[PDB]
Amino acid sequence: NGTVRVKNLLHSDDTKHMLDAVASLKGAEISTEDNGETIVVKGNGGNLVTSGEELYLGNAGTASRFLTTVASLVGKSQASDDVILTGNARMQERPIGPLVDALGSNGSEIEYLNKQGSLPLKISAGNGLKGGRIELAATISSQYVSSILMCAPYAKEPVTLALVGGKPISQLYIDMTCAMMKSFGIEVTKSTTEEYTYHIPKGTYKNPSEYSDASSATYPLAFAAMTGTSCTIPNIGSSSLQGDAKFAVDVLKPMGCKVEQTTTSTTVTGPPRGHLKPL
Repeated sequence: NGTVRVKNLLHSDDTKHMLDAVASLKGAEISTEDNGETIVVKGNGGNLVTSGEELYLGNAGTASRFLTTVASLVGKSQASDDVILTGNARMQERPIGPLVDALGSNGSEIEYLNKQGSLPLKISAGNGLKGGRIELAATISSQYVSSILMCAPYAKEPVTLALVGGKPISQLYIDMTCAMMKSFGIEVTKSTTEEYTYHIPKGTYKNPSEYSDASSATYPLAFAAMTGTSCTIPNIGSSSLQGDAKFAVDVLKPMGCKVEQTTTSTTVTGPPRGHLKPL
């Protein structure tokens, strides 16, 4: 719910497909401000309906996985009783069966248009998701877990998402999804007895009025150590879900650099040259 001005978006071909797909559903209104730098997203609290136009996703793998679950939330319209998700030849060969399986088990009606098991699919609209317990094999892509997590607050009953049959190998991306959900007002909790079962409350995100890559952000901060200047990265701090956000306090701080780290800002300051401390 509400209008959010999104800043510092990565503009690639894959995120553009996500933009135009999102804007394609009736209910989400996307525009650009500040000469294209800011993306303005006015959500309407999950009240999406079919536009009758298929969602072409190119070969945007992650987008196809996230939007397949979004599509399972969509309501019917005079345009169509279905949402169609398509892509290019390589998309129509990528497997998505683990996600389709889980959604089907939760009441979704999904048909593979041509290649069964490995292709962007079609979803019956007006069903929503039943909620309750949803199992996924722990061995699958974390993107399948993230995809279900983000739409789970919109199920008809609170969701328990249980990862079974082992341990996931990319837990950090599941944690990132969970942390971003919290910033948008929904807190995922974990089972006390199962490390990879997630309890997602039923509710609606509240969009902040405003909302980088920390690994590549290390190079301007590391530049500031070798002449002694000040460089600041304005969207990563201690609260950042990424793993390389600790780089200012863990390695640059014991090197003899004095750090203005807030929860969003990250500013380093170097000593004069020839005085850096060996760790």
